[PDB]
Amino acid sequence: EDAELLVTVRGGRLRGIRLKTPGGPVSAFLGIPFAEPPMGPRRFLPPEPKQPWSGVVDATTFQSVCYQYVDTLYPGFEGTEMWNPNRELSEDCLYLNVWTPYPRPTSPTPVLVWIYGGGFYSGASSLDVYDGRFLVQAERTVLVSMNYRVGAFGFLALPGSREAPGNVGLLDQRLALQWVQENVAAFGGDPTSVTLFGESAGAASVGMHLLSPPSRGLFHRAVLQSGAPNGPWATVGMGEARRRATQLAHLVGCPPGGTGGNDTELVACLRTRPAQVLVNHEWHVLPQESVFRFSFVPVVDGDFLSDTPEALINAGDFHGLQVLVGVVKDEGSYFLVYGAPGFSKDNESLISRAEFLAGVRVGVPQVSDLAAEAVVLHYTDWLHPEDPARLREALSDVVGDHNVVCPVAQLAGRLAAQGARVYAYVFEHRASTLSWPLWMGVPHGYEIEFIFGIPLDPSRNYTAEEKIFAQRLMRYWANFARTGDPNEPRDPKAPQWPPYTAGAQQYVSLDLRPLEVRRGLRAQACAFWNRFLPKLLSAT
Amino acid sequence: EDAELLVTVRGGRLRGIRLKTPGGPVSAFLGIPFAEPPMGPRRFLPPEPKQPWSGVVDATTFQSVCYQYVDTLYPGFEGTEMWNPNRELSEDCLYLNVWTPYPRPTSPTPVLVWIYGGGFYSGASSLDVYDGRFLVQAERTVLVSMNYRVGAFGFLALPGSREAPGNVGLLDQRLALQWVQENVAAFGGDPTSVTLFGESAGAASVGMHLLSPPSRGLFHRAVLQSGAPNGPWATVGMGEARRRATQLAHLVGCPPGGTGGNDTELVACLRTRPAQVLVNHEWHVLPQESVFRFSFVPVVDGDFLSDTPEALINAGDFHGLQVLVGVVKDEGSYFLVYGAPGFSKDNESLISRAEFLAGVRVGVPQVSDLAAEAVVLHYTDWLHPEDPARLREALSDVVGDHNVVCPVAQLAGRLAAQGARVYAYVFEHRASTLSWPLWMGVPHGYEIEFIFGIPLDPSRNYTAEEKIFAQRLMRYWANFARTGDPNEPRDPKAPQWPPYTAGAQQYVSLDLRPLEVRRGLRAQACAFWNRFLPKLLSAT
Repeated sequence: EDAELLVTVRGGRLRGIRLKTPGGPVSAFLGIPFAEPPMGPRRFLPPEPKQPWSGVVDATTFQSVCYQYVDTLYPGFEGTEMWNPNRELSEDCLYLNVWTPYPRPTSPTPVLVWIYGGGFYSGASSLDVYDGRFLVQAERTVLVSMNYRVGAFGFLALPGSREAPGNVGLLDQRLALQWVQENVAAFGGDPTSVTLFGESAGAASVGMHLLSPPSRGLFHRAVLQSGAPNGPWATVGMGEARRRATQLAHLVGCPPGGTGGNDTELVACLRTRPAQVLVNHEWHVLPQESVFRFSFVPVVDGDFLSDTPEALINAGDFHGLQVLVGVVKDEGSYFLVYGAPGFSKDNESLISRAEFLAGVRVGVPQVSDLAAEAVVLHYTDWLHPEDPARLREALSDVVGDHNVVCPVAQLAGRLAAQGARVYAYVFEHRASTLSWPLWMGVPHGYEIEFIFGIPLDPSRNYTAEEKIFAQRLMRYWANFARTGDPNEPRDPKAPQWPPYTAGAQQYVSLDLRPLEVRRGLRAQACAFWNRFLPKLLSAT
Repeated sequence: EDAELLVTVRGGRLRGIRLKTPGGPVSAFLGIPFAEPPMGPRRFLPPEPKQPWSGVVDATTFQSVCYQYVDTLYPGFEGTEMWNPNRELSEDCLYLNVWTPYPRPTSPTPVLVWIYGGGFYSGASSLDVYDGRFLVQAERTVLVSMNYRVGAFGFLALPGSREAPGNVGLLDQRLALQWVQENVAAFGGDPTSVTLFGESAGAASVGMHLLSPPSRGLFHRAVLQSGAPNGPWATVGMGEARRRATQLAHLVGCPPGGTGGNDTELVACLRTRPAQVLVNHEWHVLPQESVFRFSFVPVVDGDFLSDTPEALINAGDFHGLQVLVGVVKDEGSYFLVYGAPGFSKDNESLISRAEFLAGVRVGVPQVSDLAAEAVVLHYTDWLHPEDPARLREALSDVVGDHNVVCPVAQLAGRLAAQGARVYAYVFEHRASTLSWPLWMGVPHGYEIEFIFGIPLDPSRNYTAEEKIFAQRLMRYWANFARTGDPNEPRDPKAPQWPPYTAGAQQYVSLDLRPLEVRRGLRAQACAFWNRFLPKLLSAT
């Protein structure tokens, strides 16, 4: 009997499971409840801590996935199914997971805390590409990942009201961070050295935790992969969130024909509906045809976010903070097959000029016709204004710069110029096993498999060079978690990773080749989005 | 006495002069009167043809320069004084010059007609850099150049009135073209093969002759060097021309307070003032501080130009017309010394960003603050937004693209797409004897000395390679005058000069190296000026 799989936390006792890697075993505790199940009258409410339990809670498998929309555009396609839920759906989903090395560390070890992405409408900590066994084995750190409510269950907001305040999905993450402070020591983890890291909407979530005072004291470092809280998709206005919540209520029959519709009666009717019924009308709430836009996202209300993200990033002091940020080479290509005209994952997507001009209105929704003309001016090769391949890459740049690269570059510069030590990267390796078409390049989200060391899985067809590459990245991420610096402390031989400053703006390319230093995170294109376009929309 | 220096034209007999070149003599007839002297009651009026004369008019020296402002900002400086008048000033200045080879051609020979530039406020056919002896000797063509009224005497306009209709300086050029049609055969020239060519305001003039029906039948080909009729400086509206004419009248005491009033009393008062008094107030009528803006330019009256140059270029059939067009490498650097803050010809002009932002308002006058922001966005390197050297070259590009390169590229593409055969160039050689500072590169107007073969002058200190380079350019310009094609009619050894098309946008670089084909006349920058900025100004 291995006594390392039994651990006591503040709520009770747990039984973990041993997971095998080619380099040795790892102890895992999957499905630890950290909150009371937010069901019935608890729907749309902030989480409450899980009351203590008797006996031994089994923590050998992942728990249920939070209720969410399931992508069915390409049945059986690995590129989409890998993000779909792999456990049954349930509102009883507030469970976290802890990986710890074997043998358990005797000295306190820095903690990595993963927040999955998924546009705040989908995602789960149980996905195969978030398997923390290879990161924990190779770098002997403690990895924690949690589930948080997505969609309407996590971000439906009737602002100012008490029954649907909004941002409860972000509060689920905060409660999981408080849980790590109180219990990660029992697994050998250092609660004075926890490093948040997430991708897409998870990276946005990590950003909102920097900008929220009650969350800032629960972590010490931050990693933002292909996402930022200031993105045009990561937050929504007060009145718009109320319109979307009311529109979802109408689509499911709330309020009933004849009764009033104040905030109390609306949520009460919403709580009587089956969870799947709410999911089935989530996308019928967005105001127009678009890509990279999601129905229920964090709302700027004055509570969790005292002001807009952009305002708090500008007026914030970030001394004593180290941040690692980055993007993939082709941030926008993944989203074009989800609404842009002429695009298909099963052909070359050689769009026409008319389709490019229409796609700009889909990729940049809710802007004046003059604002669209400015986007077309900046993203057109006027020597080849009709070349389909160049137009395909241009619209991908339009969506990627507008939604990811430029919001991230703005955040990285403001952080470095106001106290924080920032490191920036651009992930440029396309996995040899990638199932998306070749023209998509390195799409949004396909650096995660290499961060988590998935190529080490012997049941996969990764190349030997990708195995070495995955170990390089895991050392980078673990070094930043330990020391706040991705560079090797005992090594001037390896190529060095310079910090990112507001002036020099240095970043490194992450690929099979050694580290290469570059300057400018798409500086020319991001000046249009971050500096000029707001001045244009003000004069409308 | 040489029988070749005696020539009879329709108005009377002339006596020419023999000019020496290192390769042989040339017959020149300098100072032929082609119009009645526009003095007294004829000031501001269209020219009348020169009445026939008895006896032999002496045509052995250049005649008087038309009244114009004299640049004095750098006394003794060769760079500025080479454009200043080199004959005495007089309103009696409507004279032309004819160069012809020795011996006089027995078969009709193609004719080149030069129109000097100078912002429609200065210039003269007698300048040393317009000496046609080397071009006529090397290529055995006939060269004609005329004087036309500049400043208020050529372009003061009270539109609609009979006393000052405007554009009389352009009519001066047209009358000289009618003279060439009627008399160039007496010098051995072919009136069916007349090729206009001019620089700056001369190139703009050549463009306005393409767009004026009464002038189109007087020539067959056109060359536009660093200028176009659609430039922001080449024309003014009727209301603005009336305001400038009235302010000039006020500055010289017209009308005498208090008499008024209408156009007849105003022009009559203007005719009584000495010509120098009018010249001394020419610059004090410009609406704001600026560079590359001139007080009295061609007006869009409705007579000479039935519509704006831009409208006529778009709605024009140019089939059966060959056009040579081009610019110099640094079109804007010359003008920054004349008003842009922080600039001086006697230092490095390493301006600050504050000076760059202010200089944008001088280089792009009369635009909204939002328009200036768009200019700053396009012309700032956001990796080095404050580097003085990059800012200096950026503002030069702002002035050059806005005033020359983009107006020329707009005209060239619409000409080729509407029937005209077009050839484009970019002059990239800086003369070894250039007196302007190094940071100016190849400034506005410093390809002229190579077109006219000035390096062949033994009294100058040009290099041996510049002499060969000058002969190459003279063959290019003459081949286009003879055949409409700058390429050698048979020689395949020399690299080919492809026509400029609206799609391929091919041009060649003219320098000491052989011809190099390139694509796009600053395509990205000119899409901002020609496509986006007009749409920005409609929505103020």
